Amino acid sequence: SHMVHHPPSYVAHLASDFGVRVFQQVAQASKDRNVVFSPYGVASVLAMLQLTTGGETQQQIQAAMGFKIDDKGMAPALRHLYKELMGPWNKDEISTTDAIFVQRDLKLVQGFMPHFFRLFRSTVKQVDFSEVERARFIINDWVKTHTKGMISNLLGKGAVDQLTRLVLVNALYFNGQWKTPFPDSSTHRRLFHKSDGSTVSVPMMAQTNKFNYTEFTTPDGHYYDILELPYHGDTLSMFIAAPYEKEVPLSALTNILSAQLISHWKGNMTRLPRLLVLPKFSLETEVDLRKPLENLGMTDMFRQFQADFTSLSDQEPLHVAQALQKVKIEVNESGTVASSSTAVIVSARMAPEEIIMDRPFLFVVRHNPTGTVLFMGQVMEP
Ligand SMILES: CC(C)(C)OC(=O)N1CC(Nc2nc3ncccc3c(=O)[nH]2)C1
Repeated sequence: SHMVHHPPSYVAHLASDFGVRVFQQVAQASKDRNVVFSPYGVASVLAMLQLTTGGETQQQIQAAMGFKIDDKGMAPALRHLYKELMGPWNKDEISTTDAIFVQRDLKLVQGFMPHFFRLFRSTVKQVDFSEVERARFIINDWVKTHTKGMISNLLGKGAVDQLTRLVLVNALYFNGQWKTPFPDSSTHRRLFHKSDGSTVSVPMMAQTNKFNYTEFTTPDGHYYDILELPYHGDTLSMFIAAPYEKEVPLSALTNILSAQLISHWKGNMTRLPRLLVLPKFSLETEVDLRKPLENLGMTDMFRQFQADFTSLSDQEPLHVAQALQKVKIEVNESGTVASSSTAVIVSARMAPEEIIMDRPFLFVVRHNPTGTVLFMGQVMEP
């Protein structure tokens, strides 16, 4: 069973593994980067890109993701995966939506509409991008809606222009209540010692409970606590990995990180009494994916005369200028609220990346019945 898999029956893991690998690229770019990410959000947009691209452009994408979205049986597996995530038995709220915004006078290949509907239950949204500010507002309002108001201005000044012809977006929203809330009385400020010899007062939470816990050591010998913090629906939890030593950089963990690794942790954990100290944080970040996707073999889609979008339209040539992801998380005593908006844009440009860096720990938000990794991030260590 570990060596042989039926791909549609394994799509959750495959999509999660691909999305994790994209996070590694983002993490490997900057040391100790405080960033929040959605593996599931990037997998959903790139899966859409498998329907829109053709030729080598599509080949390259299917290769990196390590599965084909149009394989026999994928459709019913995707319907089942959506239901499992969305259903009310989860208690904690999850919401995922996908959209393709396309220049209105653009003739699309006949076979595209049924595919997009079979796999994404979605319908291409025609917009006239030559009306730049209106179009920016149309896509922005849609993102603001499907993230429940959390991401209001994904697309700022210059993110789209008259030459924009295609935008693909996924909006992902998560709202969970801890199974056991952290008690208000044990919230306190704690000091964090920066590298420049200075200090900052950070609000800290704490709770003692029986937590699924495991120890973990890497090939080079470095130790980490892995604790699982559950949401009240019993289907979702936050896995937390924290290093034992201040001399071990988090890259020793993130460089070997995988979806199977997290599955192995969850599989090999035991319930133990532990005190948990976790920060009360809000993190908002936006990462470029162009380079990270280029590093994983997907270069054709960004290149003016090599790019092949013929499964969507052979009417006119198209290539990707921007691939990005804007993400927001808020963790308090009663729970977590997180959202992400993943976008691939033709034309215009992406403002330079703003990067914050500070010795971090790792968190993973994971839907357990399916193995779907929804959010993961590197945040400031207590
Ligand atoms: C596994 C992978 C990340 C490739 O895709 C999925 O998990 N699927 C969920 C499907 N997306 C989807 N499914 C939907 N189902 C009903 C209503 C709306 C939607 C929608 O907007 N998107 C694709």
